[PDB]
Amino acid sequence: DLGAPQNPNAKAAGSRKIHFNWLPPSGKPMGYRVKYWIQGDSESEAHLLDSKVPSVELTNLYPYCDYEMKVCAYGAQGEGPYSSLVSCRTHQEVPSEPGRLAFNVVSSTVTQLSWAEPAETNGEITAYEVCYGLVNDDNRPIGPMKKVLVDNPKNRMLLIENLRESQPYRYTVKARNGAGWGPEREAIINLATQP
Amino acid sequence: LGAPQNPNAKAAGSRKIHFNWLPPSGKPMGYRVKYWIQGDSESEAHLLDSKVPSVELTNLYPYCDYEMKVCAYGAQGEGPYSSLVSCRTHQEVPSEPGRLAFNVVSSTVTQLSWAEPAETNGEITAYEVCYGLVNDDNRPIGPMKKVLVDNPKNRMLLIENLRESQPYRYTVKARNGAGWGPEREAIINLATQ
Ligand SMILES: C[As](C)(=O)[O-]
Ligand SMILES: C[As](C)(=O)[O-]
Repeated sequence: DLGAPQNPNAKAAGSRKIHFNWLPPSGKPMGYRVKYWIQGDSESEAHLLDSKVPSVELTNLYPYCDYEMKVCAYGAQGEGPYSSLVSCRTHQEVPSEPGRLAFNVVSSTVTQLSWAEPAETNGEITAYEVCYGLVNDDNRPIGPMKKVLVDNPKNRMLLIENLRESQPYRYTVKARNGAGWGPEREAIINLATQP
Repeated sequence: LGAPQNPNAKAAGSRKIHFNWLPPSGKPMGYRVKYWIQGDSESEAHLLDSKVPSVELTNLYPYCDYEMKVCAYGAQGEGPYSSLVSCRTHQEVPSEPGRLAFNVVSSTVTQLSWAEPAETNGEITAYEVCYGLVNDDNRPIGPMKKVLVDNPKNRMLLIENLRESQPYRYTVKARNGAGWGPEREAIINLATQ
């Protein structure tokens, strides 16, 4: 009957998706059935898609994730054999917010700021940026921000000194990966009113 | 420092929104954008910083309404926020329907049902049921019968004239504005269900 689709080819295309194409098999295929799954998963966790043309876009995938996939053809007699297996990884996406900020009071003018890695890295985190400045009683910034680039992603703690005694400050931490910077995690803190 | 004016959002690509505005009056050093899923507390808002009067909101939910606003910050701190703008993300194909449920009626008849996809990712307008004979290896061995369901609310179908004691593969998939999603499958033989 129908032969196996030939030259299966895949490539990341856009956000959370993969363009998977192949060469129609000898004979008269009426369509194609694609099976794909996260690399490492049992085919029991595979997803099934149909297509009338020799290509298909796999969507709603996880970012920076490895996928495996194969395709077979079907016609009047039934389904033919599956093509060989191809693998492909999805593009990165900016990380989510870092974990909630934690503060240790070293003195009336110094604090240690720490944070957990974002719940969703969506890639490989290469840095963090800490920003902070004075805010009024309504928590509104009233002066320029101070920014510190953290080059070592494992160093999720920063000592901040020379802070104005008994004044509230707004602190934020944002993370970067291959796709760029993500949203910021925020906290309003006054070292004088901390436990 | 004034408030950025003429803010406007536009769905741009998958799970994304292009939000832009006009630089305010004064000397803005950058901008803070606040956005959240419409209907949720601003307490659930996400915060982005940008040096240019434009930003790409990503990792959003498909077919979801979002509200947003932006402010500029400078030597004296933050200026007031812009007016609020709303925008809805594009649709994505639905996930697969719920696991297929069969209630055998006769040796040649069965009722088939399924739940709505966990992730509709849009407004489902139809489902397609497909079924046919399979061999020992669960490989389709013949023609595939197809029933189009135009009313998304009718997620139950009565199937008749099935060959006695023969295994069949059943699949159901959903369609919304973005197209057809993946299919939910099941191989069943009424003689041994
Ligand atoms: C370092 As300062 C601008 O709080 O004097
Ligand atoms: C309705 As038949 C093709 O199983 O005889």
